[PDB]
Parts: sequence; structure tokens; C-alpha cells
Amino acid sequence: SKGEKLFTGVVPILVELDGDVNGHKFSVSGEGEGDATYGKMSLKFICTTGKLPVPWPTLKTTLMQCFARYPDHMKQHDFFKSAMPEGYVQERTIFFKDDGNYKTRAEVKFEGDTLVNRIELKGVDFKEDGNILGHKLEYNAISGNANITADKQKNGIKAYFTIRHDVEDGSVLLADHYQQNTPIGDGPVLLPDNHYLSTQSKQSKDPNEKRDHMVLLEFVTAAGIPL
Repeated sequence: SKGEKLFTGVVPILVELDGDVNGHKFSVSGEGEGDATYGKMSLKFICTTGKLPVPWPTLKTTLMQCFARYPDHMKQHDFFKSAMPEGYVQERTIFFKDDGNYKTRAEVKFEGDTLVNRIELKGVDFKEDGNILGHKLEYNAISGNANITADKQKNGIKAYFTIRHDVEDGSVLLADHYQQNTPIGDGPVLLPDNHYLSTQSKQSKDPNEKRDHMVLLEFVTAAGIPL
């Protein structure tokens, strides 16, 4: 594969999410730019249906690991770019401790020069008086590691990690992520040695934006193999 050559410059990003959580339906759209040379994504997401019925932080991991910076010595472990431009399917289950779960399915692919992330999200067994449907989570930055492993049987990768969401009562809401990625195309892909993606995030608002929205500046770096 020569998928990595598609990311050497600034790439426009389009995101589309259709969600249903305990029957509360919503849509999100997002745009921005990825600059994988520096591991960077600059993004803005809008709830297109009015008020988001779950907190923005709970959707962040769902709303493009193809934009990670793999250091030169780790290039042979970058499944995400190797699958381009045909793309990959990303599936997760996210278990919120003592609350419901999200089941997600996404297709991440190029549509001409645009990297498009099209997502379906289904959430069930949430508590209406809980920290999620009750909107009791802090609007702050999520940072941390995604652990990546080869899935030889599916010619893809699996990932796992736990996000710690701050609750406005000073407690923490744990969100256990289980991830599977499979190439959409039939061509060759890179199957990695074990490693992780480290994300640094800055979360903000646009003071001119009336719509329910999220602004992110993300930097994502591959790590866990020396040299």
C-alpha cells in the first residue's frame, strides 16, 4: 500500500453521525482539517437536530486514527493509512460503568480529496436520571492512550482503552472501549506489532456559534515501540 502518501499534506475532514440513545434520535455533522505529519486534527462538530441528548464528551471517541503521527521507525505499524483510500470499517462497543452502552459502526474513507467518517451509533440501557442523559459530565479535554493489536483473522486491528469522564460531582465515569477495524478494500494492508496511540486534546466553544457544538484541537502520536 501507498495509502500513507495521501496524508503528507492538509486533508479536509467530513464527519456525519446518526445516533439513537434510549430512543432519543440526533444527528451530528463535523468538518475540519487533518495534518497527520504533526498528528493534528482541527475540528468543529454541530448537532444538526437541536439539543444533543447525551454529553459531547461521550461522543468524542466516536467522532479518525488515520491522522495519527507514526514516527518513521513505526511506519510499518500504521494499519489506518495502509487501508486508504478504500478505507476501513471501525466498530466499537462502549460500556459506561453503571449505565448504558454505545454500539458504533463507522466507514472511514476518501471521497475524492476529503476524508469522510460516516457513523451510526445505538445506545441502550441508559438511566434518564444518570450522569449521561442527565447532562452531569464536565465539558473538558479527554487525553490518553488507545492500545492497538493486530487481528490477523480479520486482516485488521483491534483496540481497547478506558476513558475516565469527569462528573460535575467530582466522581469519574468509566467508559470501557472495545474496537475492531477491518479494511473495506481487498488490497494489502499493514498489520501492526502491539503499540498505542497517545491523544492530547483541547476542547472549546465558538462564541459566535448559536448551535449546540464542540471545537477540538487534537494531536495523536503512535508510541510504545522504541528507537
